[PDB]
Amino acid sequence: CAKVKGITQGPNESPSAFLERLKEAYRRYTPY
Repeated sequence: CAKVKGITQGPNESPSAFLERLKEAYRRYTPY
């Protein structure tokens, strides 16, 4: 299905916007 991929990766950013709040915290206490 072409027109219904909204948003695919993350599923409406549902893991990604929580995992980005975790990655700015983990980069405050680990320098890459």
